[PDB]
Amino acid sequence: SLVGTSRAIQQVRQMMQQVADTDASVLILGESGTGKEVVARNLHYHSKRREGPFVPVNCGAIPAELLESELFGHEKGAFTGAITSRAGRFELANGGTLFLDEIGDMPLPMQVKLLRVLQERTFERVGSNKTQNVDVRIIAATHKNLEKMIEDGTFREDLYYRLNVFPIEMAPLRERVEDIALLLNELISRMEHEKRGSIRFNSAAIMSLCRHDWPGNVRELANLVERLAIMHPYGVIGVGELPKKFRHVD
Amino acid sequence: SLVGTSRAIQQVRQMMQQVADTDASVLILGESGTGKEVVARNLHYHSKRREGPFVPVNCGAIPAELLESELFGHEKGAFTGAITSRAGRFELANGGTLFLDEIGDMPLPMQVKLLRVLQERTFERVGSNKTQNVDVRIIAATHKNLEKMIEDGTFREDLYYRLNVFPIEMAPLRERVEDIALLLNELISRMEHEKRGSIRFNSAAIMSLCRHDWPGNVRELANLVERLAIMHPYGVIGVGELPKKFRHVD
Amino acid sequence: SLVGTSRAIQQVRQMMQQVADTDASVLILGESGTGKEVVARNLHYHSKRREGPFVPVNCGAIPAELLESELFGHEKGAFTGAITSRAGRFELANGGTLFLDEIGDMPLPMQVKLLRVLQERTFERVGSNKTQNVDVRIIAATHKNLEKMIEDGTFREDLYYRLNVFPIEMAPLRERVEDIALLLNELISRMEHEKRGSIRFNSAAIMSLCRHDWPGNVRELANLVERLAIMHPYGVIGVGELPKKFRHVD
Amino acid sequence: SLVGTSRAIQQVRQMMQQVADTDASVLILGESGTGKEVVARNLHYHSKRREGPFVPVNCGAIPAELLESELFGHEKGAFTGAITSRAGRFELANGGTLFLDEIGDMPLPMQVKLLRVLQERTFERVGSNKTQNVDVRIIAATHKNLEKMIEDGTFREDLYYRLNVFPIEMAPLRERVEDIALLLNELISRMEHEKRGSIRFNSAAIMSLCRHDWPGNVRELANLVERLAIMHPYGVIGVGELPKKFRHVD
Amino acid sequence: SLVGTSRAIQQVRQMMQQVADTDASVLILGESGTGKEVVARNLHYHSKRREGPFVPVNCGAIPAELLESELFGHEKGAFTGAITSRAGRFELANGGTLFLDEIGDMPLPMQVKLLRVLQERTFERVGSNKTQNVDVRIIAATHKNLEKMIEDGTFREDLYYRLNVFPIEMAPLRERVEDIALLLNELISRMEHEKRGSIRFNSAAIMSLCRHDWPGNVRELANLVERLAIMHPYGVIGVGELPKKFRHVD
Amino acid sequence: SLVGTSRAIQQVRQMMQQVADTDASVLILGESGTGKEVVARNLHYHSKRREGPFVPVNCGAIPAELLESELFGHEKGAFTGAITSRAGRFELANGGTLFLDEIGDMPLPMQVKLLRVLQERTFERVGSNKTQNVDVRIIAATHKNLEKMIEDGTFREDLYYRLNVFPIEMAPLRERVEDIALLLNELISRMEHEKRGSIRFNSAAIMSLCRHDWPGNVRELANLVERLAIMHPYGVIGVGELPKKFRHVD
Repeated sequence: SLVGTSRAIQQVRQMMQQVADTDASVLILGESGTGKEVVARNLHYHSKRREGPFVPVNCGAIPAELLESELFGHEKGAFTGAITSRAGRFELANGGTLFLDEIGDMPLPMQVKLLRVLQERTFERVGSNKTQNVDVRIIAATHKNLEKMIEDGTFREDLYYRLNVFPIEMAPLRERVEDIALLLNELISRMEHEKRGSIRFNSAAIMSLCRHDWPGNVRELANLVERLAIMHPYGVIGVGELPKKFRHVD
Repeated sequence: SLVGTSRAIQQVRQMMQQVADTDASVLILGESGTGKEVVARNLHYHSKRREGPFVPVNCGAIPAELLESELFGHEKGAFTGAITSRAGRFELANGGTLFLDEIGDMPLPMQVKLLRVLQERTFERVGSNKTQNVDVRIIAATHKNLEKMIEDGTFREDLYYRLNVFPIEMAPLRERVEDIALLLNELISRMEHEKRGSIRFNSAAIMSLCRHDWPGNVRELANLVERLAIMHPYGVIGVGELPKKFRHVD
Repeated sequence: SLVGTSRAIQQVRQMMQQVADTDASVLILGESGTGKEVVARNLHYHSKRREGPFVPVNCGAIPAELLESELFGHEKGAFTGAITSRAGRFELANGGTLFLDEIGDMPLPMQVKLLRVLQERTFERVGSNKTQNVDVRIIAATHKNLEKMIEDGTFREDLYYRLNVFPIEMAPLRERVEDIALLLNELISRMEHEKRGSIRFNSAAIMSLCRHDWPGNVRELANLVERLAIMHPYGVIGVGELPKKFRHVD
Repeated sequence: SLVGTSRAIQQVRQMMQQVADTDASVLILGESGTGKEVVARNLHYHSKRREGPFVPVNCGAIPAELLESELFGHEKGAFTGAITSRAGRFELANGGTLFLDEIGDMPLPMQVKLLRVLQERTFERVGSNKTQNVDVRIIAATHKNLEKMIEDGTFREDLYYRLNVFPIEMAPLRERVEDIALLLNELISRMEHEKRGSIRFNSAAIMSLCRHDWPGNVRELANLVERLAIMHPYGVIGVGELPKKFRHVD
Repeated sequence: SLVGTSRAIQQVRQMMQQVADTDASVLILGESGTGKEVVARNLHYHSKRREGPFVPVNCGAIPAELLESELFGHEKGAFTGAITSRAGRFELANGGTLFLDEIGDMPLPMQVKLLRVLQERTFERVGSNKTQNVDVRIIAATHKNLEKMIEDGTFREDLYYRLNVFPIEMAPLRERVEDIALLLNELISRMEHEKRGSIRFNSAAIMSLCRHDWPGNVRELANLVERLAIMHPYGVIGVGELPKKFRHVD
Repeated sequence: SLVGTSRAIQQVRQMMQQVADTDASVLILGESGTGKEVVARNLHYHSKRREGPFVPVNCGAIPAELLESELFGHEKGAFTGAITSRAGRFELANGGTLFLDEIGDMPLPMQVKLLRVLQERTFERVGSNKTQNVDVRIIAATHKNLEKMIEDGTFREDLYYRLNVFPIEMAPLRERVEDIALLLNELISRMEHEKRGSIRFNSAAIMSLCRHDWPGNVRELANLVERLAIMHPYGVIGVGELPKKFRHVD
């Protein structure tokens, strides 16, 4: 499901194939919108976990004071609000894949607790004495510079080497503009299959888009396709049908 | 119902027409009082959802600890206070429009949960295992700088590109003062139709109002009309009948 | 479990033997990845505490505002969130070993409270009047320069001399490259025993690795073994099978 | 409990005797490890406060933002975190001795508040209107140059003359090396009484130690005894059994 | 309560009498220990404010970032930490005397805010719109050269002339050594009345003290009396009973 | 309210009349104490802004790091400490007068930002995208040599010509001693009206004062009147009742 001819994307496909059917921890690195969660889900369905659960954890969205409960579960009465006993993300991911979205935003207290769980392959729910087994395949993703964070003392070096066994780097769209035509075909095909609209781009428009910086990378490209299908339904998109900020000629 | 001759408002009318009868997510951007909820309701009644429910969500008014329940519903016993099982805003908006008022005030934990619902088109009530379908057309509104918030890590970039498919910007009143006479006619007509009073403005007063900054935009203008209909019932409003802070001459 | 022929590692083994079965406080000094926690656990299982608990404290991971509770325990209602009364790390380590990971990151307020506990061999839970006994063997570890911190006023000199009774220095991998072949054999044996893969290195690759700086020391070496077992499963690793940054020839 | 024949230590003993059973404020001056807290505790148990509490305050360890609460106590709700009403160090020291460890590290705002309490013999808890009585005997200690700090504006001159009624200076170990044999006997006796080990030093080793600079003074000397009892259990310590940095011959 | 026969102290007494029962701003100038706060309190109890509050402000002790709150009060939520609404020193001094200790250490931002309050006789709490009345009599004190500070731009000239309506200069002890015998009698009487000890000085000791420079002025003299009452309880103090640095003969 | 017969003060009165009811920027130049803020306030109450706010800015008192916030306002979270969104001096001065006290002490970074606001008549709060309108009449004051500062690169020449549209120079008191009797009458009348005292000067004292240099100009003269009303209440002030430094005869 990863479209393109660039050396970068070919490399990524080759690396995914190498690691997918192992249980090795994968760290996917790349700017927002470069397809890291797509890569994680693809890996999962081509792994030994492919018949098991795929469980995301958005490390920087969950309140720091609640993340321990979210990851590890809690027993009734463990804290204010805990009036039921509930399984956490690790328990839910057992026999499957645990996907750690933006691992660089995980608080230090949880970084160390995660590492112990990776080492011991056991955990306790918050408020519980019961040591439970876990068997999860780890996939993590980040757009941050974890090496700098280690230097800054905001990320744990021992966790880093445990997670970063098989790194996969996703190049930004601006470094692989040769794939834009193929990406657009796929985006347009999806839209048409789902009966949400139809457009196509002429070569001048494609040339213009290949000169855009794409701060939001492929997600930004997808957003443009959606928008154009409203502005010019069933239209052929030339340079003049592009929003001004996407027009790059000379 | 959007009055005026300005290029800005003509553009807005043209854009509403382009997107209304699609199910594309609309993001309405503008200062408080610029008519964003008016635009949302107008879109709804000219959409494929026009015979369905229009359900507002005030993202920054709802307590963060209760917003999950409010959006997604809850089962009996899900949390302290949950002694009944209730449908949330998403369930209530099914087959209609979900209007997200000030989306920039939605907490990060809910930003990500919202995004998953947009992606999977399914949700669970709080405390429930039952995966339910949802079919809602999304309209969101903000007076905040979401791009800056992305930079600050207070708003999710993946949610942003999912919501911001068709942006509609509402210019502040101070940037479209040519519409003030027409706006005033409409405001006065509404007041008179509802038997709440009657006034009219002379040209000197209108000139004075066109030099006002209107921090509260059209809502502030409406407030002035109401106030004047009390201070000068059935009166003709000149410069001298305006409150001091609205008097701008020379 | 400490592999190698270097004078350094022989010295370390000799020193561990001298101190393990005493209850003397041990300070282990060394860069990240030099095996300090391995040394601590080894000491524990060869100590008078070997049938007791081994309790880690990650001094720089725990929020400073929560560390007092974490170390000393708390009574119900001691602070916001304390709705149960819980034993801390000191209480949990009674009759065993308390391992202070990165003691240089412990906040000054807790440095002094720790010292009093070392002196008086008693503590109170947060919010409690009850003076409790503690009997723990202390092992601490740091990658920081505690002597400089004393000069800077960021570490307590009285605590330093109390902890630093028996220092054990771990040399960085780059200062003991003669041990790399033996380390690799052990790493590979562990991987194979655990059915996680299999590789072996030829002499040219080993020579190349002996010229690497190893910023992450032995943990970085372990990470490379894991990675290579994916890239070249059941392969013989030569210079060309090493990632570029590990290739050092001429 | 202050061992030695030096003129310095005899003087100190004579001065302690002069002031102990008065309630006069004592300032103990000396490098770290010179026994200032030992002197303070000795004074206390030979004072009119000897049946009362001895309450330490580590002025430079406590967060500046919390020191007011720590010294003076607080009422419920006084600040963020104050969900109980608690007595401070002054209240706890009533009828006894308040020991101010490193008074030179007390923040200026608290220096002045302390002085008012010394003058008025009354205080209020943080957030309270209730004026409470206090009767404490003050003993303070510093390794800093308070006279220079007065010049620098970092210590209050009015507080200085209030605290410095009876100064006691502790000479560094390097200025009283004639006491080292006696100090070592006492240190070794304590270790043996507590069943923690046994050593003794020959005259050559003692001569070598008398040429050491002792940056950590008596605490550093105590640390060496502990360390040697591990390295050479029940051994006789000669020059060769000393760590290299303590070997001083010629 | 101002003892002595010197022309200087007679002048000071005469000037205090002139200004005390007026509400004129008084600036007391003098080295540390010359009795400036004694003079301020004396003025207050012989003023029109004598039944009102005497409220000190230590301008150079209070953190600059907190001084606005300290002087003017704050409303709940005004800043980080403000979870209660509290009256400041000005509000507390209403109907009484506000004593500004070391006014030369007041930050420039607060110098100007103070001046406006002196001019307008009104203030607002931090974070508040409510303009409150204040009626305080101002007494200020400094050991600094305010005229030089004006030249340096570190003190406001407009504030200076507002505060410096009635200056009172306190001579250093070394310029009024004829008062030392009388000062000592008063100091000794206070000590004896408070049952804290008893001494008296012979004429040779008094002659010696009259040749001392007294860097700490009268406070330093008081400190010596306290110290001597410990060293020579109920003793007659001659030249030989004085500490060496106070012995001045020939 | 500007008293005197001198050609200088007559000129100043004539110039104030010329410019007051215009919105032209006024720069008032003069030594400290020459009545520049008096002139600014007088101008304001005789201007088109006379029913609007008069808002002072003390350019050299406000911390340079806070001046941007002070002038322009800030949004919540703009910087450390910004937990509320607040309007700045420009916003507060809208429809009125902004008085820039000692404009020569404004930092260069703010000089340029001020100039842009003068040019564009718009500003943004710190941390905000919202462009706001401002309509303020500018009055500035300085005792510095702005022409020299331009040469030194410490003041902006483009800002200088924008501010210096209508300069008004205030002569020092020593250059208009013919006005001293009239100034004294006014000062004494104010004091008596406010029931703060009463004095009058004989001709010999007035002659003496006319030979004084008055480094603090009229403010220093006012200070003397206040002081004399304490020293000689309801007295007639002759040469002998003047403080020595004001006595100038022969």
